[PDB]
Amino acid sequence: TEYKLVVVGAGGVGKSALTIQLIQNHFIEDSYRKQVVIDGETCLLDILDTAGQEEYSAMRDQYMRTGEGFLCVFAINNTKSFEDIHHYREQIKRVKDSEDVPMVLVGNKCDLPSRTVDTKQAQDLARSYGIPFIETSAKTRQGVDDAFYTLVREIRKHKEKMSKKSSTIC
Ligand SMILES: Nc1nc2c(ncn2[C@@H]2O[C@H](COP(=O)(O)OP(=O)(O)O)[C@@H](O)[C@H]2O)c(=O)[nH]1
Ligand SMILES: *C/C=C(/C)CC/C=C(\C)CCC=C(C)C
Repeated sequence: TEYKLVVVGAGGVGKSALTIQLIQNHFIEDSYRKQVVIDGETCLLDILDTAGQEEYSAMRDQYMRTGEGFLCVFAINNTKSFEDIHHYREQIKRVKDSEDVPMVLVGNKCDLPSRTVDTKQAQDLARSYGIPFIETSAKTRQGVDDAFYTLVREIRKHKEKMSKKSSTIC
């Protein structure tokens, strides 16, 4: 089953470090296909890190149109990046013309000792949007698989609910 995952969020939150951790297992390509088993389903993940494409209107429009699920990433040490989440969610909702888009809120760099965003205010925001919240470190790999696999589960849920031989001569 093919799932198209898009990683969005402010410059510097660890969107690239997260994608590279998931794919290559350590801490210039945009889009990558990785094959994985999740809850016993054989999955082909098409993952776009939006770091390069975000600044181009037509690219942004296109990855929001074709994207099936969105990791919305902020850094727990960057309040501005937490405030930016609502802008990303509002763009994705407008481009899809939908209220029901698979999304996971991700608070990255949880390995840092220097937090400026309370877990509670992130938990409250996720609840207000009706979406899962995951704390990750691309550095230590904490929560990384959980964050991507949760988003696959959200796309799976969305498809589960979303759901003639003819004659040419006659
Ligand atoms: N300590 C720590 N640093 C991180 C983490 N993720 C990314 N970084 C660093 O933060 C910076 C921005 O990462 P990058 O993946 O390029 O950000 P992007 O612009 O969102 O792709 C880089 O210097 C990374 O090494 C993390 O989980 N913990
Ligand atoms: C759907 C209509 C047709 C253009 C073809 C109908 C088939 C014909 C004339 C012959 C069929 C042959 C047998 C039933 C033996």
